Amino acid sequence: NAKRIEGLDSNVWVEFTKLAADPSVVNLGQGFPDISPPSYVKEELSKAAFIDNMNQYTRGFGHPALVKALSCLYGKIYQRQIDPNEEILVAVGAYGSLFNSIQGLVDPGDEVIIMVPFYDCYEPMVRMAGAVPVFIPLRSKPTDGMKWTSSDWTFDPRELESKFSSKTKAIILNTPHNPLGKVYTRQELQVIADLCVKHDTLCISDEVYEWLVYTGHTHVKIATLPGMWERTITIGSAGKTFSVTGWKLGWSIGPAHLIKHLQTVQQNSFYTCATPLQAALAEAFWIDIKRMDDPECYFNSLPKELEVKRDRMVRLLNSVGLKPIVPDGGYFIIADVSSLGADLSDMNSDEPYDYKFVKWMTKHKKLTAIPVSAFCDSKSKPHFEKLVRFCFIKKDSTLDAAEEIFRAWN
Amino acid sequence: NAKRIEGLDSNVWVEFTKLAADPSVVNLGQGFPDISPPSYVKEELSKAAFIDNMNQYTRGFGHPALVKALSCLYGKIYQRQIDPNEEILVAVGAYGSLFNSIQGLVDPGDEVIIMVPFYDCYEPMVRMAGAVPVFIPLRSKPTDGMKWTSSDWTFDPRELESKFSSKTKAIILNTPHNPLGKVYTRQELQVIADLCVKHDTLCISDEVYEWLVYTGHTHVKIATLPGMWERTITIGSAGKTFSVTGWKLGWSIGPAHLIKHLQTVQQNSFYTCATPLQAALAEAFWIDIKRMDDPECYFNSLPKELEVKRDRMVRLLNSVGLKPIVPDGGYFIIADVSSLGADLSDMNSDEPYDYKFVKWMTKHKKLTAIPVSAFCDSKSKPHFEKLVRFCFIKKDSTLDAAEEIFRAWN
Repeated sequence: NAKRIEGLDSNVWVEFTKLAADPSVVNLGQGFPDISPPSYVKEELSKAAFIDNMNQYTRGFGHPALVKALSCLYGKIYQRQIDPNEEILVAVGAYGSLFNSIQGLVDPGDEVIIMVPFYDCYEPMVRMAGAVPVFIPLRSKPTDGMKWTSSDWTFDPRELESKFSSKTKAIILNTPHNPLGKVYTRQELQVIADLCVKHDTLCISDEVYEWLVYTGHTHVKIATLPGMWERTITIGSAGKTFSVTGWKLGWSIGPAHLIKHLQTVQQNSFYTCATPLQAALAEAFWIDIKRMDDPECYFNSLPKELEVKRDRMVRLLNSVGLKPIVPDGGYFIIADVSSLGADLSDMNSDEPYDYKFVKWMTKHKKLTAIPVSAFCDSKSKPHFEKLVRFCFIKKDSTLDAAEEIFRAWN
Repeated sequence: NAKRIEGLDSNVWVEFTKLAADPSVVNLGQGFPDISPPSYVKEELSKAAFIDNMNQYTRGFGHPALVKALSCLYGKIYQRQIDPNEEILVAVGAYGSLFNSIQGLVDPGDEVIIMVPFYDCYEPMVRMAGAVPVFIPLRSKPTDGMKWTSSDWTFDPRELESKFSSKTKAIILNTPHNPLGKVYTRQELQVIADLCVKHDTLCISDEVYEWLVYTGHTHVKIATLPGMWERTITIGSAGKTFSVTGWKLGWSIGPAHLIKHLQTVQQNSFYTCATPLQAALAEAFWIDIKRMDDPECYFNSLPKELEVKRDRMVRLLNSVGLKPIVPDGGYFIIADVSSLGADLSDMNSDEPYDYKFVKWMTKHKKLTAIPVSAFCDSKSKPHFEKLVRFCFIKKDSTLDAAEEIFRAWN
């Protein structure tokens, strides 16, 4: 195997799917919606499938109708003109976008800052570019009194400074955050922008859950903050925008001198994406660009729908003294499990507690989730290993089944 | 802009798509079927669209139905039990497969051998892995007196042998060849396997047009030669197979200890591929696999529709003094251009003769084509720049419109 990939062959995120394969279990694990996508997203596929051209190659950098749509959606959010051809790159997921960003922008020996826990591909994505990932964790503050929330987690600004050096090339920001659910604040974003400008680094901002933010919170885009347009790549996703995780396209959006470089990675990698998916996506974005101010719009209705289910899931969790972190955004909830009956002394690896715990819960209670340590670097895992992550972008009947389970815990 | 991508951002093909700016030209340049896809290919895409589960994530290394069908198709071909999870990987086109193969197997400073002219990604992919492309031209043999054909082009075994050394990681082999349309012979495939075996190198084999062989030729897979299974990666295409160029789905078939490395690249790049494209393809495949021996099998009915379009195209090319090279396979025809009017004083700013001619024929005849020099290392262009590539996977209307142009060529 070539050197750029030594020790990056880690899938336990296969195991977590072995686990869940047994069909009398309730899968609250991987981030797999089981609600219907919006009809008209399905309709538009079918319609693109019957148009010959749409089954043939389109533009490398993104189907013109898709980037036209994007440029006008994000145009509105940025409060500024976004240039469909030079400032957008369409890629294979947000996943490929992160890859474009890092591969196009990051060199052997460079430092990339990663806030722990992270979406798990950041790390390995950095090591493959031959760069040094540099970790700093989220830490929790005292509560309000009532609930534990996503907002109760933050970073220490001074600790953050201390991470930047002449070697820092970039920092990777994920907001809404996976797995926390944290929606960053304008104060929290301005500490990070301060340092990127102060230090002339980039920022890769992974905002695929931009629409999924709940009440009391707001998505702010660090790329809109003074000095950051020039230095930010902001990445979005079809899959999370429209609950069609299987469509795998996403977008990078930022300046031409940066999206230049992303563009060359894509050109020399896979070249182009699928045409019908993009054609149909572009229609969906249109269907939904035009009603932004209505609640019929998917950008509004979805998060309204998911908030109810978030709340139903905290309660469920609470009802066994799993200790939930009410998230501000996205569609995962994390729960401390330690106050339950530590039950695992007779499982005899040295996997972290949460792997062992999630295994136990899978065996005994018939529910799976994701151990938070999966989202952590190795020196980081012990500070996170009583934490376990559940996903709620599910249909009632699934939350029903899980309701069934939690009721009969003891 | 990362060192890995230093100058790798030239896309001469943006400029070509400029010439295929209508103003009403018959566009014979780029591999862009404008026949319709098979009707059931389209049918299954929509069926898929309406199933909710086929819009969500699937096996990262390949939709399971799909790797099942690949395994059963290619096991029929290889004469062997091919393991659908460990010997296949589904990637974003052949294009992504090559990328996988190179990134996951080639190190900085390895040498990779490439046949000129070559599908034009080969060079930048190798260069992006920091390896050194080593080139060796295809050369003409005396013709049989009657016609120029792709098999009048071959390699010198002794020249090839001398390109191997101890830095050679691999040779990239493409058959049927793009752009010659050459179907490598057993004898030629044998010389490569000898050198691979004796030198312990890999062969990455690009066989996307593998079903497009015309009368008097068979596709033989080097991976099936004694000793080549263990050293070969062999790549196929949904785009080329089903005439759906915009679906960008390809696959690598080969031994576990090689696939795992491609799997690793794929897992740290794009991860999973569109569920719905892959659901539908699987069913496209099953449909054709059950009629392999029948003339309705798309695998049989396509080459045969095409041979006729080819022979139509040779006539037309001859009609007009463009000396064509009848291809044994694939759907491009190359034509020697040298002996018309040379006619190009408007220009000769000396970028390559073929480019100037393609520009001319666009302006004055409203036919576009692709200058073969564009598939050549810089040191090779002079040997190939009177050569021009035309595409013939075209509907009758389109070839019709081509007749009117050659017919009027005079």
